[PDB]
Amino acid sequence: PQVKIYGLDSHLNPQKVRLSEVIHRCVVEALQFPKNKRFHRFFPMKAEDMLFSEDRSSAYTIIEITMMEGRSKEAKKKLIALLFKHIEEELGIAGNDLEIFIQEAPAYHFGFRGMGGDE
Amino acid sequence: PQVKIYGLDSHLNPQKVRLSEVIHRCVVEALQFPKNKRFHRFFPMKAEDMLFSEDRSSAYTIIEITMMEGRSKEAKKKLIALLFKHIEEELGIAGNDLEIFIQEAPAYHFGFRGMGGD
Amino acid sequence: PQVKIYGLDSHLNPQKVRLSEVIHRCVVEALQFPKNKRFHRFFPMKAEDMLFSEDRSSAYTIIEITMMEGRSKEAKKKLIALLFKHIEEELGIAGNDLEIFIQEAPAYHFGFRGMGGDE
Repeated sequence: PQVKIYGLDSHLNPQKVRLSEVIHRCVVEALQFPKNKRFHRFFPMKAEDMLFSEDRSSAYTIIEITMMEGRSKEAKKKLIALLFKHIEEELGIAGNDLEIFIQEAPAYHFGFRGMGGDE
Repeated sequence: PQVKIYGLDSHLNPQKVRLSEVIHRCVVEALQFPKNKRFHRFFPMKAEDMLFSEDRSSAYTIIEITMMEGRSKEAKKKLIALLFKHIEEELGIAGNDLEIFIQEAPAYHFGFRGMGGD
Repeated sequence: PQVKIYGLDSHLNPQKVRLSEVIHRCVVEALQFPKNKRFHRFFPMKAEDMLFSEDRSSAYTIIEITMMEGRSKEAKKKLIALLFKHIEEELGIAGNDLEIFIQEAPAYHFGFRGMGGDE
């Protein structure tokens, strides 16, 4: 699981370290993924650059998760639900201000540790 | 849909307010999406960081669109053609200098407004 | 193909001209692409913004490749292998510090040069 997090710089920079902890804790609980392998990329953006609907507040945050094919529908749905529940409880970002997107690809589309993902 | 737009800072920064309006106009027109749900992220790059082929002018722009699976092939194809037509017309960006990429995923791959995309 | 390259600023900025060369060489070799058609976007990142596991070093680099569907698995695996080999030889980025991700979509999901990708 590679995670990219996008948000307005003034709201996201003060929450970065905590948001990262909460995200990884959810990933580990929902997907049983090693505690060690936190791979997060944060993109604090200016207001001119990150545009969203009038409906949302300045706390509007996008979380993009990429991972190898093969986890169950149940496990992904649980990841989403955990992230909404703990990010609101722990960081105060309401459900309306939070967007989550999971992307998959076959194992041989990945490379790491010197070899293909299908090995 | 979620839209990300990449281009050279010096070309993209003066055009971004009107590029965003035009992109959304095409999204509304081809996908019957609500006029209110405009979700755009711009990424003006330094010239050292965006490298393209000599076949492209400094206007070269990349538009990446992510949406839930389910739309027809014909609607997605309409969205592409409309974006080419109207960005040419409204902004002067020729078709050779514009690249568009659509990405889909199942609905349960999305979370928004506190519930999954289902 | 479209290529995005992420890495910590202190490592990526000095190396991105050579890394762009080496990447393009491997793409042309594994996919018989033209020697033109190099499309590369670099994202030199702050270490507060690109977090990775403790066993990785500051040379940790992510290469994201977007391409039209239709290439064989053998060609995509060759591309992965060539990138691990030539980037390690040319820039000294060890296999554990290099991560590669290919993403595909139907040809009609693309536009370039004013036409749809399936035209």
